[PDB]
Amino acid sequence: EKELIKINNVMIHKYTILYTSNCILDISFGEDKITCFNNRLVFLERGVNISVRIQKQKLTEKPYVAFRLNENVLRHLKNTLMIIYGMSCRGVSRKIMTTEVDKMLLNVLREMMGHHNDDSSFISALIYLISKIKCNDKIIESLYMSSITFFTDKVRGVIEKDLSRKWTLAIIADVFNVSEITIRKRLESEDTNFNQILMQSRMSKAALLLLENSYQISQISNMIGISSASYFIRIFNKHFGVTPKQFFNYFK
Amino acid sequence: ELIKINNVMIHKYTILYTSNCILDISFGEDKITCFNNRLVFLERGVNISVRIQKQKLTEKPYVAFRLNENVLRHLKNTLMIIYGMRKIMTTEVDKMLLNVLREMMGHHNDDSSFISALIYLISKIKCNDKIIESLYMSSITFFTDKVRGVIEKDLSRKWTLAIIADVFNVSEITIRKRLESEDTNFNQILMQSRMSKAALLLLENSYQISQISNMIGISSASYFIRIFNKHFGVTPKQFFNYFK
Repeated sequence: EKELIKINNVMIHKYTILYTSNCILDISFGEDKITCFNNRLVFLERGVNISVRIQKQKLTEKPYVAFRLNENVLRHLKNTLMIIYGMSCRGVSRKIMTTEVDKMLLNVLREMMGHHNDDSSFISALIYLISKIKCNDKIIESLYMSSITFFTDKVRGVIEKDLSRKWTLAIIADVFNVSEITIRKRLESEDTNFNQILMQSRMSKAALLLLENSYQISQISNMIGISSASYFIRIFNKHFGVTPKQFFNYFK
Repeated sequence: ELIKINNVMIHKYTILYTSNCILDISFGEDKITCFNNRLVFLERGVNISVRIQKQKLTEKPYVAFRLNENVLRHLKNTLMIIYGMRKIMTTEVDKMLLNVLREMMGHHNDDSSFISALIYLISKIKCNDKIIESLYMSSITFFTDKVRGVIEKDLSRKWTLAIIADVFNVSEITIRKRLESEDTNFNQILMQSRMSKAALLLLENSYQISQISNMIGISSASYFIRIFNKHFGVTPKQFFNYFK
C-alpha cells in the first residue's frame, strides 16, 4: 500500500473528535496548519473546511479513530456542559484543538467505541472525557458554535434524507415553499450554493459507504444518485484528490 | 475490627465503595451484604443498620460520597437530558470504576469535574435506571427538608415546637401535622439533625464532647453520650475508635 495520503475539500459536517491511533495528522485550515501526532486527541469544530495529510505509523491498520457527533448528541452535550460549566473572535486555535491522551482516557475512548447506538453511555463518557481535558474551555465554546443551526443545515438535512433523489434548486425551493431565487440568496448569505452542498453531501456519504462492509462503485454511485460508476470515480477523485479505490485502500 | 451501628438516617444521597470492609446492611428486616470491593447506592432519607467488618485495621472501612445541594440539582437537569423520560443498591467494581472512584476522591471542591466524573460512572452500571430513579426521588423537595434548614440556622439555639411556630409565623399544629402527613415528628428530625452534626463532628476534629454538646444545643455532656449510644448502638468513644 502507501503510508502517506492527502485529502482535500473536507467539510466537517458534524463535530468530530479524532484519536490518532496510528498516524500523524497535518491539517490545513485556510492559510493555517496544525499537527497531531500518535496517541492524541483532536477536536474539529463543525463546519470547518480543510485539507489533511495523513502519515500512517502501521500500514496494516487504520490511521485514526473517529467520533462523529450526530445533531441530537451534540445538542445534549452542549446544553449539559453549558449548565455544568458556562460561557466565559474564534479562529484556528478555537476550532481545531488537540490534547495528550493518558492511559485513563485511552480506555475511556475504547469504551466510547463500544457504544454504537448507546448514546446514553456515550454522552456520559464524553462529558467525563472533556472534564479531564485542559483548555476544555474552548472545547465547550467550540460546541456552542457547532450547535448553531444555519439555513444551509436546514437544506442539507432535507437533501440528505435521500441523496439518490434527483435534487434541483427548483425542487428545494418548493420544499421550503420559497422562490427559487430566495434559496440561492439564503445560501449565498451563508457563502455557498446548492449544487455545492449537494456535491459535499454526496461525496461525504460516498466516502462513508466505502468504509463499511463495503459495496461496489456502481452500487455506491447509484446510492448517491450518480449515473456512471466510471464517472463517479472522476468527480470523487477531483473532490478528494483521490479515487474511491485509493481511499478505501488507505482506510479499509 | 467489627462494629454494629443502628438507626443511621441519610440526609443527602450516599454511595459507598467497600474498599477495606465487608458490609452487612439491615434495611427493614432484610439484611444485605456487600463483599470487599463493592459499590453501594443509598437513597436519601433512608434509615438502616450496618455491621462493618474491616480487613486491614489501619484503613477506614470504606469510602463514602455524600452529595450536596448544587450537585444533585445539576444531576437532575443534566441526567434528565442524557437519559430523557429500589432504594439500596449494590454492584461490582472493575479497574475502570476503581480508578474513577480515585479521581472522584481527588475533586476536592471541584463541582464541574465531579459532577462529570459522576454522570459517567452512573452510566457504566447495569440497571442504573433504578439508580437514576433513586436520584429522581432524592431531588424532590419536602417539608421535613425545609424544617432541617431552619433548625440548622443554629442547632445550639433553644428550639421548641412553639419557637418554630414563631419562626414561620404559623401555628404549632401546622408544623407537626404537615410532618405527620409526611409520617414523621419534630423530635425525630431534631434527633437526627443533632445526631448528624454530632457523629460528623466526632470524626472531623478531636474536639471534646463538651464542645460538640454545646454545638448541637445539649446542656449536659452526660445527656449527649446516652442519646448517642441509644441511637447508634455504640458509644461516642468506640465510634471514633472505629472510623478514625
